[PDB]
Amino acid sequence: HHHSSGLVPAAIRKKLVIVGDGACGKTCLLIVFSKDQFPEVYVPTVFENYIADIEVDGKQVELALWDTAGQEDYDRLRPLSYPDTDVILMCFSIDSPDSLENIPEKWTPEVKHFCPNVPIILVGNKKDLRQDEHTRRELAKMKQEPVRSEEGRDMANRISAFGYLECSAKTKEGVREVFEMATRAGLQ
Ligand SMILES: Nc1nc2c(ncn2[C@@H]2O[C@H](COP(=O)(O)OP(=O)(O)NP(=O)(O)O)[C@@H](O)[C@H]2O)c(=O)[nH]1
Ligand SMILES: [Mg+2]
Repeated sequence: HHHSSGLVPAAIRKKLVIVGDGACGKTCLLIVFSKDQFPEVYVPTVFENYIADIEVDGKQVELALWDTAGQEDYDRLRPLSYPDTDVILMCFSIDSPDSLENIPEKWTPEVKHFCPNVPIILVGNKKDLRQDEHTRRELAKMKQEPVRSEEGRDMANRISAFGYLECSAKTKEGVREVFEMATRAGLQ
């Protein structure tokens, strides 16, 4: 199922799990949040084990960041990461409308199966690529275009996400806000 354009008109301890299609930017997102530095050379498939400290709404939170591999090859073992999750970051890439279509097709059924009633933040990654010339040209040859914010929002509504946010690990735009939202969701 490929995306069709234009159809949308004391410290508290919490476990966060990030999921989404391969290469949609999960690990870079965790790294930029944790280390404040975009990895421009080497990126591990999954980020090192990591507990981040974050203050949100006057509450001090420790966020364990559980990275997962997006590729189908890892489907059998990925559910090992789901028990006792407090919040899910469910990602797609704005430069890949097909990764958005995998939200309802793959990720939402998987997460809702293993993490029933755990809040989901839908996250559009790689926001910097929305108007990027190479991205537009590459997607145009497939009759597609970068994900529009309204398409992300519609999808977040469709899957009953706690919220929808866009970010760019590369530019840092909106990264802090993603994790602040996840923290708010994990707290309530
Ligand atoms: N332009 C741009 N590229 C990004 C951004 N975040 C990550 N990337 C790029 O996207 C590619 C994949 O990033 P990565 O974080 O490894 O993706 P992943 O979702 O962790 N992949 P996997 O599921 O296989 O572990 C890398 O080449 C990285 O440089 C971003 O915000 N903007
Ligand atoms: Mg990764």
